[PDB]
Amino acid sequence: SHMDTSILNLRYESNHLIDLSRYASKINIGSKVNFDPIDKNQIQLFNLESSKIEVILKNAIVYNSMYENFSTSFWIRIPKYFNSISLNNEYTIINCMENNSGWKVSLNYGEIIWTLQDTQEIKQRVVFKYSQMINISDYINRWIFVTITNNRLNNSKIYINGRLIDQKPISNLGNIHASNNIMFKLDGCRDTHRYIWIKYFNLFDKELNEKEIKDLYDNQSNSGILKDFWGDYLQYDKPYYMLNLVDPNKYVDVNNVGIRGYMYLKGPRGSVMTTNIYLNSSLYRGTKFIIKKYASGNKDNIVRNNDRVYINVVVKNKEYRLATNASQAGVEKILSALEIPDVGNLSQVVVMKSKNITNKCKMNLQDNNGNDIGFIGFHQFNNIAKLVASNWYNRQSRTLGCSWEFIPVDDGWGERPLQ
Repeated sequence: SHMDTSILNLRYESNHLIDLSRYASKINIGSKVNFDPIDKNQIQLFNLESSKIEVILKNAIVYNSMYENFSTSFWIRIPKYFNSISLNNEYTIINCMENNSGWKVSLNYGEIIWTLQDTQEIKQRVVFKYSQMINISDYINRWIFVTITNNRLNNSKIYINGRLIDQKPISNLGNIHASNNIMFKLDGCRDTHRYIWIKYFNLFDKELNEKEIKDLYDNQSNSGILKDFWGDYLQYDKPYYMLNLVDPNKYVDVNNVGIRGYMYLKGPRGSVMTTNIYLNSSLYRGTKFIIKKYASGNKDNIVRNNDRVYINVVVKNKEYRLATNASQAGVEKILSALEIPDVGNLSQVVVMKSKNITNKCKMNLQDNNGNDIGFIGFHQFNNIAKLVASNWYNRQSRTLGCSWEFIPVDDGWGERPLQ
């Protein structure tokens, strides 16, 4: 059983951002809106008057009620707040308020906020708060799924990545008369360099339930394409820093290249900070990995689930090949960084797998017959957490050391590489 209650379903199709709902509400795109070159559903809004999108709702669907239930969902990527200018500065990003009644999404330092206000200025807020004083954040500068539901008899709820975060009572609000238009735009933000990314805005004419929200979250994640740490499509030929999810305070290094050497995790990462604003683990540490095309016949640059690839490791501005001799005794096969011309018959083919919580990747090493050597993780040998391929992993959650994320340099993180 399924029920459609769509009032606005904003999507890039053909060659245009349009409303796919039967209403086909009219859209105006300002001249300073950016779109991602590969996924044109990703919309970037700057702190500029012309970086905006306005939706004019059909009259039959404007919200003007005491009892009508409604929900919204959208994905958002919010760059790290860098300066004290952001500290006590709530700014609207999605506005459907007219004359101090309606609804809006706003942001503040470490916050996503939903506000409802009735025509007698009775107001309620539901708030998601996330810290910037944290080693590794699930939320800072990463694609987040937002869902907000409204039941006029009881509660408004905000969900993040399909999980309930905050619920507050709204049964005391009366007539909420929202705007005829929805304005996507940074409104009242003092940080001149602030922006957001947004995608897949929806409005629904019901209170969505927990199952509907989960299904919506799973579907829109696009599990067929692997993601980087930030939640963008993972790509071939792109240098990435590595994060192991069970040892997040460690980074990948190599001692020596060639079959006598090995790679290993070491830490701590050390810190990036601006006093009273953020304090996080440094992300741009260790040897970079580059994903290389092997078996995929697709001619775009995206790494798909189950793609069979090679992995290059960058040491001193030179590319080596991640590889192992699977014959070595023990289920754990230690990985080395080989000269590319000299890899010979060593195992190097990696099956890339997306795992669906944040943006998880697995890497299943295979020999040249296509037989499994195993998922790449790590193993303690003496004092040293060496990288290995091990079928022990394949034969077993966030317990295991075989989950990884790939971190490219991104403007919304602000860290400067050490070199």
